[PDB]
Amino acid sequence: SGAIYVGNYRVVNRHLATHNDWANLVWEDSSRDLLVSSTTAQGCDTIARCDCQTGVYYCSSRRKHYPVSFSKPSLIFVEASEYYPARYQSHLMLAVGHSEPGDCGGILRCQHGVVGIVSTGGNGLVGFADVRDLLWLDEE
Ligand SMILES: CSc1ccccc1CC(=O)N1CCC[C@H](CF)C1
Ligand SMILES: [Zn+2]
Repeated sequence: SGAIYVGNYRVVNRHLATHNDWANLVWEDSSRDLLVSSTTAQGCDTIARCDCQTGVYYCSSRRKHYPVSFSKPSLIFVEASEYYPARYQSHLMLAVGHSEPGDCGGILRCQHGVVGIVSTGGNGLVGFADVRDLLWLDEE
């Protein structure tokens, strides 16, 4: 679990969104595994606006932050889970990093701010849903 709190927005994995998220919905995209809801309180996270490919992510199943090298956002085949069917998830970045279902939500960050959230993984893989192109998160 986990979210990004930027301005009056809460960014979460779409597959982990709550009823309150859906009842206060700003934007969602199943192909990206992302959902954004509105908040009453202002958040403290800042979004990175860059092309970094190195950063640090939080892994809840290890209680640790790990430095990683990650690929550029791409259209990457993701195996069927109880959450989605075979398909191609867009805007996804991969790194070598131990993950588990319950790690989705953990933040990936670089020197500029928050880059994305954990979304997928596998036998020493972890994939992150990028948020750096969502420029509107910085306003309103
Ligand atoms: C960190 S997720 C993970 C890690 C190790 C192994 C398996 C997973 C689960 C996983 O990959 N998915 C279930 C959640 C939704 C994802 C979007 F298509 C796909
Ligand atoms: Zn950066």
